[PDB]
Amino acid sequence: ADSRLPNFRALTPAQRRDFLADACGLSDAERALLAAPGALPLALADGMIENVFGSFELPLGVAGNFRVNGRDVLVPMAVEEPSVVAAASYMAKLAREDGGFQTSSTLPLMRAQVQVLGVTDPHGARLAVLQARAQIIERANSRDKVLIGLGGGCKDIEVHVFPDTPRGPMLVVHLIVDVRDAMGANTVNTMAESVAPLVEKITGGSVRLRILSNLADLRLARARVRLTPQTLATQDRSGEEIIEGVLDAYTFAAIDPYRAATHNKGIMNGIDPVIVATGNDWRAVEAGAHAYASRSGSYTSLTRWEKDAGGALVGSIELPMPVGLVGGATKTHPLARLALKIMDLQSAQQLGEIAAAVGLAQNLGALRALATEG
Amino acid sequence: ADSRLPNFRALTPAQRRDFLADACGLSDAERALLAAPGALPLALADGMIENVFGSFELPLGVAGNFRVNGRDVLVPMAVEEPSVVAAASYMAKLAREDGGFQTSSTLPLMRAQVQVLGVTDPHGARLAVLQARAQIIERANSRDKVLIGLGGGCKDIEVHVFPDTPRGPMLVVHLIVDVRDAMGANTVNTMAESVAPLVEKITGGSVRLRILSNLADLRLARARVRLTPQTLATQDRSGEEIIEGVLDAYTFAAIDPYRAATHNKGIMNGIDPVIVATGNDWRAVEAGAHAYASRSGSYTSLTRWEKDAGGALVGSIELPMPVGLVGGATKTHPLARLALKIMDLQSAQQLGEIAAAVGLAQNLGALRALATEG
Repeated sequence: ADSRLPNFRALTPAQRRDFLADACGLSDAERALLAAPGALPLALADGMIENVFGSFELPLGVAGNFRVNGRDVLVPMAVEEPSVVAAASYMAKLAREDGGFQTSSTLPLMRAQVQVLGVTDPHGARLAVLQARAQIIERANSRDKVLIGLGGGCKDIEVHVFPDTPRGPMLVVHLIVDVRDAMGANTVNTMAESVAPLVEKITGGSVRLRILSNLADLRLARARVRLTPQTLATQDRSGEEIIEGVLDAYTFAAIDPYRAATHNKGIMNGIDPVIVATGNDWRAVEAGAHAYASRSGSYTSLTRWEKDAGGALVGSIELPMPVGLVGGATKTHPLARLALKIMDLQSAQQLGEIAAAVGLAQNLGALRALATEG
Repeated sequence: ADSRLPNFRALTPAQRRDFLADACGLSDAERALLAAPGALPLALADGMIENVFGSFELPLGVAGNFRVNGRDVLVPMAVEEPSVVAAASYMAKLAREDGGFQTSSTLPLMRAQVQVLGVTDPHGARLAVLQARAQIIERANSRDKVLIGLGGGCKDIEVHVFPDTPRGPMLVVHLIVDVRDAMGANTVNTMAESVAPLVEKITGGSVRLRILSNLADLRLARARVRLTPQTLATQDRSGEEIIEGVLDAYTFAAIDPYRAATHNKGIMNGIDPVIVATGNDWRAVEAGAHAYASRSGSYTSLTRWEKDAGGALVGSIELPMPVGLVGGATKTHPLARLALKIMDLQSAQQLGEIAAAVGLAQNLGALRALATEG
């Protein structure tokens, strides 16, 4: 596995495709899928969304040089904006000098909210629900033996109480569900529906919404990169000076929401195209990322940029990453399946980690460029 | 202009395309563009982003029944998720009973940030900059006579001071620029570069970042809808009961960020596909929307749902809407140009208003469904 892309700026799209096909060991059928338009026939698209009358193409590029937890990975990106793919590739190249990106993940835990109205003693009812947690978990897991056998399923519950609202008290049960390699929305929505009668019995209330939370802060991807001054040095600027410029740009985003919005937008320039190319739901990843960015009480940067004790630049990111390898468009779209093969993905967690590293690299590309522009 | 889509569930994609082509008076060439895949030849895609090796298709559907400020509009949506296009169409149908959606916009004002370091008297330097505002505005406008002649250009400046940061004091000049029908990023970035030497002279400091803000809170789209109880009544439920359920769901999103993230995600299910189909930058619209959602100190709902004095349900939305009709992918992508024709757009402002109405309708579809699910 080798993600270096020698001379890709000079190759034609056909030559880039043949190189990738060779590098990833794509079959002759998969190579054909890419060499002609229409990999998603309208008959397939017609079953994906409603009122289909055609298809809409995004350019599909590949970012090179990425290395994550010691393994090279080629990264397909479906996006319309110039500079994005080249900046990701270049920052990944610089990151190779320290051995690449280092990533980790929490378990793939999604929240399902069960909203209960009509309970006049919600704090006491919360204790009753928590006392019955084992029964509620068993009820949540009773319909999905396949997920259970994989090691997934509902693992825990939380209860949150909003005692004073314009609509009366609300008690909200969260089912915490390990969804393995799925995005998980339909799985956790169904579990929420399954536990509603039991929650109504325990609380005496009336269940209304039964729905996942897109603030997927129990399903986090993490990525870290370190670049020495010599790695960052250019003909015109020392690496030391570039590092100080990156730190000035980062602190600006940390203290000013007007800058943080642009700073985080740059991150999603890297993340969203990977999400789109793998057939995943880019609205869910956007909502989770930007909502997480405001968890402190102010909308701020999703990344951190620092200097370690020896003076090297260190970047880090932590953000919700609800993505899947199965289900939805990732199953039906022939090119989405091809994207997973190009990336050689083993789990949704791994896809989330690679995406977080691409977002971190994209952020660096923007900060480094903005700080070295004359 | 008529946006009703009779029997579209029963038609094939080819029949839907021929209907739309007839309804919008599409040319025979435009009809051909839609009837075969590959409306974006790789040679065109190769000039849009880097390392192009192919293209990636999204399903392209049309949401029907939308009526905005008294004018019917057909709405193309590029997205991968089921239920989205049908829910938007259905809620637009219900909105027709009150005459459709009512929308408005601010002027198309974008912020460019000019970050100044090294100023030890930033509050005093801010007064010096504000005193020189006329000179700075004239300097910002000196290179873009075409934009000026259209009525655009830099109209005002603000100065914000961060006197105590881990990197020293920062003084940030905002150029407030009317960008007419462009998204505006490259226009305002260039103006920021043009005023940097003058800002350095006035302040004695050193300009670092010169870059637009994606928190485009001076470029707002607004949309409102009203639905009576009889309009919302179903076979199984009174309109009165459905309205109370929508209000319960809305208040949940207003007080709980875990719900607000899902609630706002549903809005972007409506907005982003329009943005993608018109060749616009969906990361910019996402960043602006979700950052605006946290402006109060908590991440909360972008919409408001209320009951008016007679008992009708009233929904409203206000959010940044940086979009364009010219430049970027909206010029190069043949289907993006076709999307603008289908929508018959007269200004970027109008596109922003239609998108905000689609987001409001999409939100209602989710709240109404979640509240009427048994």
